[PDB]
Amino acid sequence: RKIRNKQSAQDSRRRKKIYVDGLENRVAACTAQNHELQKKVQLLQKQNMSLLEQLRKLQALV
Amino acid sequence: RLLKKVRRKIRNKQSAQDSRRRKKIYVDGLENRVAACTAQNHELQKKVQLLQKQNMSLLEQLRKLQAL
Repeated sequence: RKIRNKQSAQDSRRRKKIYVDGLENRVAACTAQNHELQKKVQLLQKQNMSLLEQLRKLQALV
Repeated sequence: RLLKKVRRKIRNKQSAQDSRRRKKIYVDGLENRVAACTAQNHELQKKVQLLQKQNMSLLEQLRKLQAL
């Protein structure tokens, strides 16, 4: 019936809003996380440089 | 106002059609960020992974030269 679909259409829309808000929030944090994940590679690249320096400093040092 | 209402009500309808035709793009937009940001995030994690054991093998090389 034409009423049956109206309240079925209301839900679809009420529910889309949730889904969009869902992507908004994944996009949100997966991004903010991706970022701090990169800061972790950074601080790790900088640790590897100061570590190998400390090493070879006593390493090839005779 | 005779046709004010017959225009001001049509003008609104296909302004509403665009809004919806345009959200479809935006959603598809998030779908694609969520897509790659995710696939990227992990490859990013694999880089921290290989980097963490680089640091494990060198710090052991170092602290290996102690009483030595």
